[PDB]
Amino acid sequence: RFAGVNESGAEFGSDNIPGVYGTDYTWYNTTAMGEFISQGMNIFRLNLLMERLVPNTMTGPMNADYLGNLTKDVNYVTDKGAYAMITPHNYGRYYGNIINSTSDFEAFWKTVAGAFKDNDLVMFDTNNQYYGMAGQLVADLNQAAINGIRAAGATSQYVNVEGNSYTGAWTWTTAEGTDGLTNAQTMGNLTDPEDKILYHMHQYLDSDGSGTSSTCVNSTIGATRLMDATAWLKSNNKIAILGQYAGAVNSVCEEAVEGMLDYIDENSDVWTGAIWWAAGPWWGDYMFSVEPDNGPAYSTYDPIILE
Amino acid sequence: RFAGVNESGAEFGSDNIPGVYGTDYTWYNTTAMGEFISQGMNIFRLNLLMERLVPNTMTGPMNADYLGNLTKDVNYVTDKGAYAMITPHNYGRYYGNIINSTSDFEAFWKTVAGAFKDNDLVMFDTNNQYYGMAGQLVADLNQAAINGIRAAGATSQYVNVEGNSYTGAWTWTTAEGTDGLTNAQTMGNLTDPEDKILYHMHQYLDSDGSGTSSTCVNSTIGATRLMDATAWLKSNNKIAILGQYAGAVNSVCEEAVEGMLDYIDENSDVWTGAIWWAAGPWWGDYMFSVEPDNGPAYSTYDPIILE
Amino acid sequence: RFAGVNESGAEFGSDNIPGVYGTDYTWYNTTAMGEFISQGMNIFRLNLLMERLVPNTMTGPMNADYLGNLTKDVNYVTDKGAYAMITPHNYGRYYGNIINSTSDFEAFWKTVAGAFKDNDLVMFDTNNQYYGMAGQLVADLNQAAINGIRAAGATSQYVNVEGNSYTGAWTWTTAEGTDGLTNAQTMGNLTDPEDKILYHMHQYLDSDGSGTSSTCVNSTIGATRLMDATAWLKSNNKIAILGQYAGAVNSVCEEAVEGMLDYIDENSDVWTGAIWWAAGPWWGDYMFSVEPDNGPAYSTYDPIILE
Amino acid sequence: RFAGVNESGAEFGSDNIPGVYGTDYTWYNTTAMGEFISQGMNIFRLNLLMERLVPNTMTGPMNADYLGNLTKDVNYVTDKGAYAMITPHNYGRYYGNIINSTSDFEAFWKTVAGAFKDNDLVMFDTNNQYYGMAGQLVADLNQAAINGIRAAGATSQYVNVEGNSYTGAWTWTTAEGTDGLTNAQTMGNLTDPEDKILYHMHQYLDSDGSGTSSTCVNSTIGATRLMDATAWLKSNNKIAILGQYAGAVNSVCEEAVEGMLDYIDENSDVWTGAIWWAAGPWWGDYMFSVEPDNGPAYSTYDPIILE
Ligand SMILES: OC[C@H]1O[C@@H](O[C@H]2[C@H](O)[C@@H](O)[C@H](O[C@H]3[C@H](O)[C@@H](O)[C@H](O[C@H]4[C@H](O)[C@@H](O)[C@H](O)O[C@@H]4CO)O[C@@H]3CO)O[C@@H]2CO)[C@H](O)[C@@H](O)[C@@H]1O
Ligand SMILES: OC[C@H]1O[C@@H](O[C@H]2[C@H](O)[C@@H](O)[C@H](O[C@H]3[C@H](O)[C@@H](O)[C@H](O[C@H]4[C@H](O)[C@@H](O)[C@H](O)O[C@@H]4CO)O[C@@H]3CO)O[C@@H]2CO)[C@H](O)[C@@H](O)[C@@H]1O
Ligand SMILES: OC[C@H]1O[C@@H](O[C@H]2[C@H](O)[C@@H](O)[C@H](O[C@H]3[C@H](O)[C@@H](O)[C@H](O[C@H]4[C@H](O)[C@@H](O)[C@H](O)O[C@@H]4CO)O[C@@H]3CO)O[C@@H]2CO)[C@H](O)[C@@H](O)[C@@H]1O
Ligand SMILES: OC[C@H]1O[C@@H](O[C@H]2[C@H](O)[C@@H](O)[C@H](O[C@H]3[C@H](O)[C@@H](O)[C@H](O[C@H]4[C@H](O)[C@@H](O)[C@H](O)O[C@@H]4CO)O[C@@H]3CO)O[C@@H]2CO)[C@H](O)[C@@H](O)[C@@H]1O
Ligand SMILES: OC[C@H]1O[C@@H](O[C@H]2[C@H](O)[C@@H](O)[C@H](O[C@H]3[C@H](O)[C@@H](O)[C@H](O[C@H]4[C@H](O)[C@@H](O)[C@H](O)O[C@@H]4CO)O[C@@H]3CO)O[C@@H]2CO)[C@H](O)[C@@H](O)[C@@H]1O
Ligand SMILES: OC[C@H]1O[C@@H](O[C@H]2[C@H](O)[C@@H](O)[C@H](O[C@H]3[C@H](O)[C@@H](O)[C@H](O[C@H]4[C@H](O)[C@@H](O)[C@H](O)O[C@@H]4CO)O[C@@H]3CO)O[C@@H]2CO)[C@H](O)[C@@H](O)[C@@H]1O
Ligand SMILES: *[C@@H]1O[C@H](CO)[C@@H](O)[C@H](O)[C@H]1NC(C)=O
Ligand SMILES: *[C@@H]1O[C@H](CO)[C@@H](O)[C@H](O)[C@H]1NC(C)=O
Ligand SMILES: *[C@@H]1O[C@H](CO)[C@@H](O)[C@H](O)[C@H]1NC(C)=O
Ligand SMILES: *[C@@H]1O[C@H](CO)[C@@H](O)[C@H](O)[C@H]1NC(C)=O
Ligand SMILES: *[C@@H]1O[C@H](CO)[C@@H](O)[C@H](O)[C@H]1NC(C)=O
Ligand SMILES: *[C@@H]1O[C@H](CO)[C@@H](O)[C@H](O)[C@H]1NC(C)=O
Ligand SMILES: *[C@@H]1O[C@H](CO)[C@@H](O)[C@H](O)[C@H]1NC(C)=O
Ligand SMILES: *[C@@H]1O[C@H](CO)[C@@H](O)[C@H](O)[C@H]1NC(C)=O
Ligand SMILES: *[C@@H]1O[C@H](CO)[C@@H](O)[C@H](O)[C@H]1NC(C)=O
Ligand SMILES: *[C@@H]1O[C@H](CO)[C@@H](O)[C@H](O)[C@H]1NC(C)=O
Ligand SMILES: *[C@@H]1O[C@H](CO)[C@@H](O)[C@H](O)[C@H]1NC(C)=O
Ligand SMILES: *[C@@H]1O[C@H](CO)[C@@H](O)[C@H](O)[C@H]1NC(C)=O
Ligand SMILES: *[C@@H]1O[C@H](CO)[C@@H](O)[C@H](O)[C@H]1NC(C)=O
Ligand SMILES: *[C@@H]1O[C@H](CO)[C@@H](O)[C@H](O)[C@H]1NC(C)=O
Ligand SMILES: *[C@@H]1O[C@H](CO)[C@@H](O)[C@H](O)[C@H]1NC(C)=O
Ligand SMILES: *[C@@H]1O[C@H](CO)[C@@H](O)[C@H](O)[C@H]1NC(C)=O
Ligand SMILES: *[C@@H]1O[C@H](CO)[C@@H](O)[C@H](O)[C@H]1NC(C)=O
Repeated sequence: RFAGVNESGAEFGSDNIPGVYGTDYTWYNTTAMGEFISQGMNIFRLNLLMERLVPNTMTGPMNADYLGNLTKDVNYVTDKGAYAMITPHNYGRYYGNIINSTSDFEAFWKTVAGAFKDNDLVMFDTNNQYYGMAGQLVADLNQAAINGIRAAGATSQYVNVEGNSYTGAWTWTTAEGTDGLTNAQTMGNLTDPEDKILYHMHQYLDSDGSGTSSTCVNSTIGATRLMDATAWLKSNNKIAILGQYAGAVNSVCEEAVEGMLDYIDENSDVWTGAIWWAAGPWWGDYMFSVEPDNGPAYSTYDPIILE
Repeated sequence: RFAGVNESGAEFGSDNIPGVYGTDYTWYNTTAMGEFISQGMNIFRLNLLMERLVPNTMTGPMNADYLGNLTKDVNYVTDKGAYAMITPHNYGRYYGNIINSTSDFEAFWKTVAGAFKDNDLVMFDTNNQYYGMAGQLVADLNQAAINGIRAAGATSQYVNVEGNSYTGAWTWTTAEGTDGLTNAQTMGNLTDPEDKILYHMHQYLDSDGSGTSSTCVNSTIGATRLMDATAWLKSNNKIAILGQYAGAVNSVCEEAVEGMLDYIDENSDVWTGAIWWAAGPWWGDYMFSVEPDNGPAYSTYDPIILE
Repeated sequence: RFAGVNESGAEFGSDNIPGVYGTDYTWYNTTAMGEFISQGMNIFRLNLLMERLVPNTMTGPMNADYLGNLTKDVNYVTDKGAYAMITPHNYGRYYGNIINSTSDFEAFWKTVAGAFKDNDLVMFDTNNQYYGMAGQLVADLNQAAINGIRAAGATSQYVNVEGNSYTGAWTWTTAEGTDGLTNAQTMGNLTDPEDKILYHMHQYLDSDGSGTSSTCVNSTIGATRLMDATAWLKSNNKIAILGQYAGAVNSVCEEAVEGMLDYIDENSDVWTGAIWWAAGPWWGDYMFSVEPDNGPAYSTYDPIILE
Repeated sequence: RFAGVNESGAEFGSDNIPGVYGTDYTWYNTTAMGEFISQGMNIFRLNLLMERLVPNTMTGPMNADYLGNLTKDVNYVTDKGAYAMITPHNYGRYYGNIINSTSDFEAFWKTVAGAFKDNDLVMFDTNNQYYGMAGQLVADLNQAAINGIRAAGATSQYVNVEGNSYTGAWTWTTAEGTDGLTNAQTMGNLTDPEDKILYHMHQYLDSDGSGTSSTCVNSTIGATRLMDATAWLKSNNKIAILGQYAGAVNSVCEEAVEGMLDYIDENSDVWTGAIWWAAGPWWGDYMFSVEPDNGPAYSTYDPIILE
């Protein structure tokens, strides 16, 4: 049901907060996004920075200029019938410190979700790639995000919940948090009064699953890396989405990507779709970029994403 | 919609204030302007000096002789259906000092607009090429100019707003004022009770975009230099006009001018036209002069402007 | 709302079709209308002949020279913000024959309106002073004209609809067509998808209301002749304009004219204004000419029109 | 050389004849006129209505109360050495109807001039601003007034004679009466056995010379608008006074008024002075009121009148 791209740029220059628009970060190219929608993609994951959207304190007001831009780009996507996922690209951290106030995190999500409560083509993504924290805390932070989003009256939207350890699909049942707990051990019991939780997992294809290398391990590394997570999803009657994945321009990465997408299809009772990492107007010759006018990966993987 | 020429001559000799009409400065050749109007040009940017139009203090009265000459040239253009844009050619400075009193600047513009409030073919250009100031001040000055012009009851006219750093298109998003701010971040904020703001940018084709050299960088320098500004104008839902541009009599410059005007036409949702620099009766063999009886550039670029 | 003058002269020499410009007919003195607009008049009823605008057959093309002059005068007026009413001074006849083809009449008006569809200060005036026909036919012709005007895409302009029997206000409810039917019986049912129908009546002040004698019956003859139509307009929720009226230069006429305009003022809920008959450059010493440079009625009635 | 103001107020509320003193009209503030006199002004044009001084028929007796008040104000002015102009503010009409009986007009003026025959500081002003009449009849009425004034034995007073078309100076040789004759063609053969005829013209400075707009055409409009009349006065060996003129309180009007007053000085061989319109006690905020305590024009133009 979901096939699309990440939009990355509004979280750029994370070293400069708030940073300057047009120098440190940018918002997304709606012309490109419209082309993607015309070709048939129906989801765009819009990445942003917590500290730019709500400066200083998570319980604070929203910056008007940053929120309007977020809203402009969101409306463009949803006005044309595609889903817009709102993703604070913060790794579970605020101003560089692990978010450990669930009360504060809930307040932040009530604030944000309030701004989009009536848009049923919006999705909320609680935080991009929690890492290096207690497994229990990561679960509690997802739950606090759900609480805040629903408390704001946003009841039609799916909430993407992300695991610890960069929410990696291949390590769902193995990677351990600072408390010794895995994602499989802590993420299952999340509850939602609207029962629209989407488990949100990421999967890269190089040795360490980081996406640093342009070398994919082998032609089947993708599908085989989703198997453990797939079993867990079925076992616990959950559904999921692959929020980030990519491979470089070579024949082994291409096959591995095609195979992993084929697998999501054969297991589409638990997998709902996949979102490429990534699009955006400031990527230059980034090896994973599918931005249309200059993304080096566009010509190869645009057709594959369309299936 | 708009295609025409600058008229420059009444701002000449700006080291002599008030100077002597006929010796330091002159007004414009209406016979040549009528010829241009017959060929089909429909805008004339009439340059002048703030200090000659309102001497001593910019809250003061208008010099009758200078204002009378200005009105005569304006009425000649507008009686024949072409636009006449009134351009204080002052770089954001009055008697050589940066204009830092937005109150005073609003009063100047209420004074001037008052003299043309019922001519709906008049354009108001807040000031030619602000440079070397704060970006916020330049924006605030443009705003104070809009406020003054409307307060005078001049409600039908477009107000041309010019940015800092010589309002260059190619640097709209990168060049910084004395406060590190760029035109992009500061100039969007402007509002107009009559929603008739026209962003007014200039584009030269030599290496430093100063128009000093007869050599244009290459055959595609114009179009490629309008791209950044064009993105900004679409993203921010604004419209603009290229108020100054030129190239010299050689094949590379000529091809460069053609390419940038073709680009303007392709992107005519945001670009409304372009005004050549320049015409006028005292240019002699100035490389960029398209004055009909005299201008080395007339035979080459007059046809190109007409399209 | 509307206060102005007829312009008469392009329909002169009705006995010579096509006739010769400058011999049989003329167009209007823009300098004269410019003065009227300075004074505050905001409507000019521009009279012409259908046969000179659309020669030979009502379905045909327009005559370019006659159309060119009409658009010149129209544009001069509307460019200064006044309304220009376009009026075929044809009495319901075409080449002297009563117009029976509602199909051709609609085609004629679609052609004419097309040339002015985007000028939202034009008004269309279906035909001057129908007379000697069936009441129902006059209504049908007015409806056909409305249909054609709207079908040409002229949706912003008022359509002035004129009744039978010289569209006299004083006989609106009494004078019968050749079918025994009055204007009040037949003109109520006119429809317009833009809801911009302006009922267009005329009122002279001599015994037989023909406006051919300089004697006005008495000092209140004007307002009293309007009361029957005023009641019909209120009872039928229509609005109207007095497209022609005149008194001669004498005290009883002057008083009678003021009293009627005063009446129109007090009944402005249904009377939108009044248009004097007439201005124009070829009237000489016509009893009713308010042409400034030589109209005998100017000094008396110019101030009265302005209120 | 005469320099002073109009007194206007006893002619107010001209729609109520006789009207009620203190409700419809008033007489003048002698204390304010004494002030004007001590500053050096030496002429006061006292406006009234024929019908309130001589009711019912022009051959009738005077109204004691209205005459008594006129006599009070006249005597206050002349007892301090200043001239008092007696001016019926009637536009050549009696009870609203144009005066056709030169016999009655002469009788009216004989009656009025008798009440003042020995006061050699009074002037008589045959009627204010004839308009819309035959030029020959306006001349005949001025002669009849002269004839009646002298027949009364009032042989020392100047008789101010006013032309047709609002006795406008700028139209003296161009505006035609209903008989096709101008003031220049008809006003030149008036005779006086005492040879004290003063030609009495009016000049406002707005576009249509109506004196009803606060905008003056330009800084020289007053002087240029008097030159046709000056050449006529010089060539026909007549002398004149400008019995009404005014500008609003704005820089253009101020210069126009000043320049016209210098023109009169430079042409004092034919122009004897100028009377401002206007002073008086019920003007309130009238744009031309030079009434001391109340008049918005007093501060600016009081000094200008005094020279
Ligand atoms: O491009 C015109 C614009 O550029 C501005 O400078 C840009 C640099 O051109 C650009 O290289 C840089 O982009 C960085 C970005 O800052 C990082 O935040 C981002 O980090 C990526 C990371 O590299 C990926 O591996 C990971 O997967 O994702 C994160 C993002 O979530 O990497 C990119 C690309 O290397 O950003 C600069 C601005 O911050 C100029 O300043 C401006 O003037 C120009 O107009
Ligand atoms: O996914 C995109 C995300 O990646 C981040 O990079 C992460 C990888 O996501 C993550 O998988 C990787 O995990 C490493 C881990 O750090 C090592 O400690 C562990 O080492 C294993 C070893 O492989 C075993 O052989 C040995 O027996 O045990 C040790 C552990 O005891 O290996 C895993 C992967 O195999 O770490 C990466 C970062 O270091 C990026 O940083 C981020 O930017 C991307 O968005
Ligand atoms: O022409 C007869 C007239 O000449 C007067 O002297 C003239 C010079 O002849 C004329 O060259 C000179 O023109 C200068 C002008 O002073 C500068 O202000 C102007 O600056 C230009 C600049 O050169 C351009 O590169 C830039 O794009 O624009 C600015 C203007 O905005 O440059 C011109 C040409 O170099 O002006 C003199 C008067 O000021 C005589 O005095 C007189 O007697 C003669 O009748
Ligand atoms: O446009 C008509 C107007 O031009 C004026 O001439 C201006 C140019 O318009 C302006 O673009 C140019 O700007 C220079 C700037 O001063 C330099 O500091 C800068 O140098 C860059 C360098 O290129 C980079 O490599 C490095 O990073 O440092 C700096 C960036 O910080 O380069 C630009 C060149 O584009 O300056 C000209 C002179 O002021 C005319 O003066 C005026 O008369 C014309 O009307
Ligand atoms: O002779 C000079 C000039 O005249 C042109 O024709 C003029 C007529 O001179 C002028 O009287 C006439 O004014 C008409 C107007 O056209 C009608 O719209 C209006 O209709 C009358 C109708 O004529 C009467 O018979 C009838 O009873 O009623 C209506 C009004 O209720 O009446 C006015 C006058 O009252 O306009 C003509 C031009 O349109 C000649 O064409 C030209 O050649 C001559 O040089
Ligand atoms: O003040 C107390 C008094 O007021 C009476 O009401 C007065 C109004 O106060 C007064 O403003 C109004 O004045 C009119 C006057 O009626 C008109 O006749 C006169 O016409 C002017 C015209 O405005 C000029 O444009 C033209 O040039 O000249 C003529 C004059 O010749 O205009 C003035 C102002 O518009 O008159 C009212 C009375 O008639 C009260 O009724 C009374 O009770 C109060 O005590
Ligand atoms: C925006 O996307 C369109 C469509 O791919 C592309 O043509 C255009 O160049 C992009 N704009 C920028 C500024 O990158
Ligand atoms: C986007 O951000 C810029 C800079 O902060 C701001 O000026 C602009 O108004 C924003 N856009 C919207 C739609 O708010
Ligand atoms: C969370 O971080 C706080 C700092 O805000 C610190 O006291 C401690 O590490 C944690 N406290 C709680 C209550 O979780
Ligand atoms: C691909 O690599 C993974 C991880 O090393 C391994 O489990 C899998 O068997 C490999 N597949 C093939 C076909 O070599
Ligand atoms: C004015 O322009 C005309 C037409 O281009 C030209 O012939 C004439 O020489 C010019 N006059 C001057 C003084 O430059
Ligand atoms: C233009 O200025 C000159 C120099 O003072 C002056 O003589 C001339 O009158 C002015 N022209 C107009 C139309 O005012
Ligand atoms: C404007 O500039 C002058 C110096 O150039 C400075 O003294 C003054 O305080 C400034 N005004 C403001 C409001 O900053
Ligand atoms: C921005 O614009 C608003 C309204 O146009 C104005 O009140 C404000 O002072 C401006 N300032 C900045 C920094 O944008
Ligand atoms: C022209 O020069 C500019 C600046 O050096 C460059 O960006 C552009 O690519 C050049 N165009 C061509 C066709 O080489
Ligand atoms: C045109 O109108 C002007 C303004 O009233 C007038 O002065 C002029 O005489 C008219 N021209 C003709 C040819 O009637
Ligand atoms: C007006 O009509 C005359 C006669 O045909 C023609 O010469 C002239 O070009 C016309 N004017 C316009 C503006 O079409
Ligand atoms: C129009 O009216 C009737 C149709 O009912 C017909 O007899 C008459 O001849 C027609 N006349 C013209 C001029 O069309
Ligand atoms: C004016 O004349 C009309 C028609 O004869 C008449 O109905 C009306 O009563 C007259 N008015 C007066 C006041 O006699
Ligand atoms: C009469 O004039 C005097 C002197 O200007 C002034 O003080 C007083 O208010 C005036 N009275 C009236 C009723 O206008
Ligand atoms: C002025 O008129 C009033 C009202 O009729 C009257 O009472 C008063 O006596 C008159 N004044 C003089 C001096 O006659
Ligand atoms: C006299 O007044 C009558 C109105 O009763 C008018 O018709 C006439 O024109 C006037 N005088 C002359 C000489 O015509
Ligand atoms: C002032 O206006 C008059 C009338 O339009 C005109 O004749 C005269 O030339 C104008 N004066 C100036 C200096 O423009």
